[PDB]
Amino acid sequence: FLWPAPNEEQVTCLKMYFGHSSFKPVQWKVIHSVLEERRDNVAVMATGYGKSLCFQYPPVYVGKIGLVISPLISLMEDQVLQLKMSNIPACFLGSAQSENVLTDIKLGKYRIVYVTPEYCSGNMGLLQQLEADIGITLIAVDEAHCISEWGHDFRDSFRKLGSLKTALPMVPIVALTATASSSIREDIVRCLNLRNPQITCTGFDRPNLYLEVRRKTGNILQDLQPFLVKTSSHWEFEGPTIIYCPSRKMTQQVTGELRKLNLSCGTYHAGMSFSTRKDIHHRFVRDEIQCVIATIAFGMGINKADIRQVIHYGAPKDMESYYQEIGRAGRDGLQSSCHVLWAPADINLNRHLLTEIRNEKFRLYKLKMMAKMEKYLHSSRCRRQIILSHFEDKQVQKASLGIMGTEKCCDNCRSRLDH
Ligand SMILES: *[C@@H](CS(C)(=O)=O)[C@@H](NC(=O)c1cnc(C(C)(F)F)nc1Oc1ccccc1)C1CC1
Ligand SMILES: Nc1ncnc2c1ncn2[C@@H]1O[C@H](COP(=O)(O)OP(=O)(O)O)[C@@H](O)[C@H]1O
Ligand code: NA
Ligand SMILES: [Zn+2]
Repeated sequence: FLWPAPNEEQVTCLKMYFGHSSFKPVQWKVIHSVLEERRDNVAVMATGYGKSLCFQYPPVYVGKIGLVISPLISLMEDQVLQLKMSNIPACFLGSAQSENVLTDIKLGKYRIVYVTPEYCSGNMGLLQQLEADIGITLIAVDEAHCISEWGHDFRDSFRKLGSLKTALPMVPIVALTATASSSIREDIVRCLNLRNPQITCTGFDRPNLYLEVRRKTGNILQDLQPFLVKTSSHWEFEGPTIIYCPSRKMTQQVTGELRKLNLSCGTYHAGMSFSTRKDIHHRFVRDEIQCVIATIAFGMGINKADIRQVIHYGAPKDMESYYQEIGRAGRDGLQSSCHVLWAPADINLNRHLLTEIRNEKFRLYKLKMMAKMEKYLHSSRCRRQIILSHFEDKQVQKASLGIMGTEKCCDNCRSRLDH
């Protein structure tokens, strides 16, 4: 149940352009705030939990323009393709765009326009014309935590986006961050000059993720044996699989062992060229590769709808990273599994890489997130209950209540059902 209720036209539009029958409560909280109150928002949201509807839906519903600012060009191009397949006109606007498309943007032919921050600052006159002639429903600043010098993903062009509010005072900004850090949120608010923004978060309503934690020996094939099946003289996983490793070195070691089994896999980390990463990601989406072994940072992400298995090979960096990374599994809604294989000696459990972080408020935050991860690894409680417990106030959705306690929820619920 949603308050205030979406009207029938809003629901029909949701069905027709996004294929969803109802809004998630937090999606509606952002959407309604933008449409009715023209309110700035800081949306603490992760891919895989329903992030994109919050900024793609409003311009589609009113038939106007939504501007999405992001530094991740390849991801923006993929979104343009997906939107066009869902019959939503969208484009990437850059220096190379044809005048026919640029005039089409001015005529309001496109609902969603993706731009880089750097383009955005050099063409503010264009944005004001768009607002005057057509109306900008919202500006979404994706990867907004890149504004912060200490957030390990600093991109200085984001700090120029303070000009948006001055040029377009009546246009709400939705700043999307995948960290709940208060110091980063406060910097986002002040740098962008947001006004009394609404703060929201995705939660953990992902009932199709089975969660398991088990101890790791550190012998790679022994640890990976339960996930591997030999079929016709060939080793394979049961389905498309991501293995997240804490270090690039571990990613290469794991990949090396799997290649000796003639397994179809690819590595994915920030040391690789962009062109090679793009190829690996495309091959995984098209099922030419079965397993990606990744060390995720800097807004690298793996976007594939039918990821059946996620394996954290070693303790995750912290509780937010873990939440981000399991969220990438099972986006088609079918059953998926997320396993953590960990050991006390794991480097993310022996982090002096925090004892070196410069910013004091941020270091306290990361220490807190690491403590949460450690408590989770050691717990006998329902893993889903633990994750949800970190969203103190937040309502638990019915589907999550229904899965908890059953054999498909987590390893600890399964153990309870056995005895
Ligand atoms: C917003 C959610 S709420 C309960 O409505 O205030 C809030 N988020 C969190 O407190 C929060 C806590 N813990 C975790 C996690 C997964 F690390 F355990 N996530 C989390 O949140 C998010 C963090 C990253 C991405 C999405 C959500 C904000 C502080 C106000
Ligand atoms: N309003 C909704 N109703 C039902 N399921 C939803 C809704 N919004 C998102 N989802 C589901 O949540 C998951 C995450 O959304 P998805 O579109 O894959 O990515 P993103 O989080 O980047 O928007 C998917 O499984 C998707 O089907
Ligand atoms: Na659906
Ligand atoms: Zn459980």
